[PDB]
Parts: sequence; structure tokens; C-alpha cells
Amino acid sequence: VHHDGFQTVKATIDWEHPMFKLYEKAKRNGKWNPADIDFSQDQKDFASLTSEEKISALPLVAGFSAGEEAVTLDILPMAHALARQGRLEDVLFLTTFMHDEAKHVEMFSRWQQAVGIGQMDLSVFHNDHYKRIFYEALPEAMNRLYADDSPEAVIRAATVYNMIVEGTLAESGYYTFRQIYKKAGLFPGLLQGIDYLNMDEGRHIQFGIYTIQRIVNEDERYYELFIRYMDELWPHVIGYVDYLTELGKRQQQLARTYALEIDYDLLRHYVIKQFNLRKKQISRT
Amino acid sequence: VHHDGFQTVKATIDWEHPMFKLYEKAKRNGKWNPADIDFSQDQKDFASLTSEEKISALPLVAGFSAGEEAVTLDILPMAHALARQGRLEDVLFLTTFMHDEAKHVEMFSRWQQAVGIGQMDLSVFHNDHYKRIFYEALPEAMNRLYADDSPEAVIRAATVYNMIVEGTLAESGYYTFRQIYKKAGLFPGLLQGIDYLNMDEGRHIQFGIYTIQRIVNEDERYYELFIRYMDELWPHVIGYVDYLTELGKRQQQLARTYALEIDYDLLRHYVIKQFNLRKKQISRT
Ligand SMILES: CCCCCCCCCCCCCCCC(=O)O
Ligand SMILES: CCCCCCCCCCCCCCCC(=O)O
Ligand SMILES: [Fe+3]
Ligand SMILES: [Fe+3]
Ligand SMILES: [Fe+3]
Ligand SMILES: [Fe+3]
Repeated sequence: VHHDGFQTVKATIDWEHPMFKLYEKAKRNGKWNPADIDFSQDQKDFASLTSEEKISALPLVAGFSAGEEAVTLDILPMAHALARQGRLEDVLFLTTFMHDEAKHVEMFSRWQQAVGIGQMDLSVFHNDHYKRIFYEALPEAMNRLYADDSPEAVIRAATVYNMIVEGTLAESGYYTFRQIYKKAGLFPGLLQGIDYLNMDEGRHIQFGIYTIQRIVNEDERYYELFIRYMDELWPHVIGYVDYLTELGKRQQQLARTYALEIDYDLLRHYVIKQFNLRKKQISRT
Repeated sequence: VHHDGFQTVKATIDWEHPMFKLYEKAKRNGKWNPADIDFSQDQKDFASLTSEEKISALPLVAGFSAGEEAVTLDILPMAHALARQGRLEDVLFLTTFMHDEAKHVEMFSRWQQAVGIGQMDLSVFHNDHYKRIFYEALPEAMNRLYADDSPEAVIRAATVYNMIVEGTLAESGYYTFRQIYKKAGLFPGLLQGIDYLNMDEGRHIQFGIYTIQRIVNEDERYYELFIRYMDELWPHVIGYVDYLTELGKRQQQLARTYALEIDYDLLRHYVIKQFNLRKKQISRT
């Protein structure tokens, strides 16, 4: 369907729009290139490990690589829906969001290639709870926006994508990586990537907060929907977390070798903490 | 609809894919930030001009600002359609494409703001031929891809967007800017922007060539469709060009003041030249 006109012909960008400001910050802070990361020490680290130690790291990478690829593909309906609503500054910012996620896909895939597991199918580490979130609930909620851009649908999409996948799972994953491999002194290239991803993620989560809050601001009963959609996904969040913890507990050779008292009870509490603080970042009023 | 799996979990990025290579070049060559361009001399240049000289430059900027905004919004269905086909490297590259166009929208809108015309509605310089391309034919061809990603539809979308809007009109616009204002010594910030846009455009056009050629390669009768879709749009291409030429011929005070023998016959021939060389960049065989 046609364009009725163009904002930057009739007027200009809204330079004070929060999402224009975030776009500007993304340009300034988003120059890193996965192609510049030196993975040569990562290759040697991985080769030095025993088979039982090698596998320790793969469930988490399996979760991230699928996660990055899903969100790269699944942000497109959000960009479309806000575009169709004329929210030009949102769209400008979402171009940086999409490109960030492409670089994230690239980073993990370069690490897999470099350490010699690119040929390994890591889908075996996606349990039913993970698939419910990433293979199903995430694309369902985002693709809905092509035919239903109601405030309800937009809140649901931002909740699943920005508040759960990013704001709870990705953030806890970054913490888990540092708690384990930063301690061990392992995988410096991967951990450099993680630091860049974690910095990008701040803007992604801020977009979701802004999107959810601006809809809540119109009608404070959307606050209840946000909470409900958060709670709907929690069983799968913790179900996946419990599955990874069980795998960690059953393959402890990396932890012993590297003197990591890996506190899974504490990682579990960080996830709960993330989930609850994302809820608190939306105001009913 | 769901994800059946993820390429970077089952395997890796296809590192040798042409669109991965283009993505890599876009990261390396796409660091420029419109926010860094110094428009202060542009403001003084524009203020120095008489009213009749001021207006000389506005039809071309009106064409570009709407053009950039349209392509920012209208590339999203192409990204979606290739995503749904599993063409991950194409999608990675298209994130740089989208972000480039966002920066282009930003550049022209910053120039308009800086020279004091942000409040002026430049839609008056879009004639019927321009609207047929940008308000209608471009969004029609791109949005079709949401429900019809047939080789025919993809060739039509790439032809209108990459070969006509970018490969014929944008390229001729860059040439026109340099022929006029680079000569005059005017608007150094705008011309810096034009050089960055022209560099980005090379990758955009290369994406369209690759997309059209890979479909032609499957069935050489799609070559005829490419030619037909090019010729379908030519009347509006030249109809818009003739309209801008007529405006230039009727407001020659900038040209006199600045000693520009503006050769409109030569600009017209450059457009024809662009159109014909884009056709020659697709091989029937
Ligand atoms: C053992 C402790 C459990 C910690 C939780 C680990 C979760 C792994 C993360 C996988 C999903 C990554 C989602 C990426 C989202 C994005 O890139 O925006
Ligand atoms: C007077 C000589 C005519 C020269 C032709 C001028 C055409 C102006 C360009 C306006 C459309 C710009 C399209 C931008 C496309 C993109 O950003 O990829
Ligand atoms: Fe990410
Ligand atoms: Fe993210
Ligand atoms: Fe452009
Ligand atoms: Fe372009």
C-alpha cells in the first residue's frame, strides 16, 4: 500500500524523540566488528580440553547461536509494524538493532568455526522448553504484528522478545559466561564478544521498555497484560535454566579442572532476579 | 510461523557466500556518521543566496529525502522474504542496507534543519511521475513480497528498487549534485554526504544485481521480465527528469550567479546512460 507522504520532506526527524537519541547512541557505541576478534587463543583453549570438558561449553553456545539467529529474523515484523504506524525514529533505531543481532549471529558462528565445532549440530542442546520460547513463541508473537498491530500485540511482542529473550535469558547468559569462563581464563575472544553483545543488549532492552511503557501510558490496564505475558513464559524460562543446570551438574570435569566452584543455585537466582527487575522497569502509572 | 532450526546451530554462516562478503565490506566501509558532518558552511551558503537561488536546490533535495525515507521503509519486505527463504547471508547484508538508508534519511534531514528549511514542506516538488515511482510503484512491488515471493515478484522488487530507484535515479542524482554544487563550491557538508551515499549505493546496487542474476540464472526467461519491468518504469523516470530540468531552466539565477553552464542535455543523457548500463549488468545466460 502507498506512501501518503514523507516526514523528512514535510518536516524533519523528531530530533528529541527517545528512539532517535537511542539510534544516535547505537551509532556511536556500535562500531565493533566480530571479524576483528582474535579467536586464535580460543582455538588452542578448546583443543587443550578433554572431550568431557569440550562439551561443557556447548549447551550455552547452542542456546546463544539459535537465540541470535531467531531475533535477527524475528525483529523484522516489529520494524514493519512501527514503520506502518509512521514511527520513523523507531525504525531508524531498529536498523541498528537488526544490524547488532546480525553481528551477534556472526560472532558466535565465527567462534564455532574457529574452535573446530562448526560442523557439529548443536541442536541436541535445545530442550522442549527452549524450543517453546525460540522455535515457537517468539516467532508467533512477532509475526502476529504483520496482521495485528494492536497495543496488545505490540506489548506481547516486546515482552517476549525484549523483556524475556533479551532482558531475562540473554542477560543471564552473559552473567553465566563471565561467572564460568572469565574465572577459568578461557576463551578470551568469546568473552570479548560477550562484552560487546552485553553492551548492545542495553539498547535492545531499552527499546522494549520504551515500547511497553508508551502503551501502558495510554491505558494503565495494559500493565496487567505485560505482567501476564511475563508470567506465561516463566515456566519455560526456568525449565530451560533447570535443563542447563542439570547438564552442568552431570558434566563437572571442566569445573574441577579449572577450580570453578560453579554456583548453579546463584545462577538460578540471577535469572529470577533478572525476570523480576524487568517487571519493575515498567510502571503501571 | 515457527523456526524449524537454525543455520548457525546446525552448521555455520556460509563464509564464501557473495552476500556475506558484501556484508563484510559494508561493515568495513560503512562507519560514517551523518552526525559528524559539519554543515555550518552550508548554513552560511544557503543564507547568502537570494530567494530565487535558494529554491534552485530544493527540488533535488525533495526528491532525495522522500527517496531515502521510502527505501528505508520499503526494504523491510525484501528482508522478510529472503529471511523466510532461509537466505541468512542475504539477511545479514540487508541489515547494513537498511541501516545505510536510515543514515541517508538522517543526512538529508540534518542538512534541511541546518540550512533553515526543515519547516518547509518540500512535497510541492514531487510531480505525478515521481509519485508514481516512490509513493506507489516502489511500495507496491516491495509489499507484494509479503504474500508472493515468487521469482517473478523478487525480480520485479529488485528491478524497481535497486535498478531503477537506486541504479538509475539515485546515481544520476549524485552526478547532478556534483555537476552543479561541486562546481559552484557550495554546500560542502551536503557534498560530503553525497560522497558517502554514493559509496553505500554501490553495495545496494550490487545486491540487486546479485538477486536478479541468481533468478535469471535459474530460468533465462526471467531476463525478459527484467527488461520489461525496466522499460515499464522508464516513462516515469524520464518524466520526473524532464520535470526537474524544466524547473532548472525556469530558475537559472543560481546558475548565472555561480557561472555554471549547467548542461541539462548532458544530465539527461547520463540518466539514459545509467538506465541502459543497469540493463547490461544482467546477463541473459
Ligand atoms: C546455567 C545458568 C542459566 C543461564 C541462562 C542462559 C541462557 C542462554 C541464552 C540463550 C538465549 C540467547 C538470546 C539472545 C537474544 C539477543 O541476541 O537479543
Ligand atoms: C536534473 C537532472 C535529473 C537527475 C535525476 C535526479 C534524481 C533525484 C533522486 C531522487 C531519488 C533518490 C532515491 C534514493 C534511493 C536510495 O537512497 O537508495
Ligand atoms: Fe543479540
Ligand atoms: Fe538483543
Ligand atoms: Fe540511500
Ligand atoms: Fe540505496
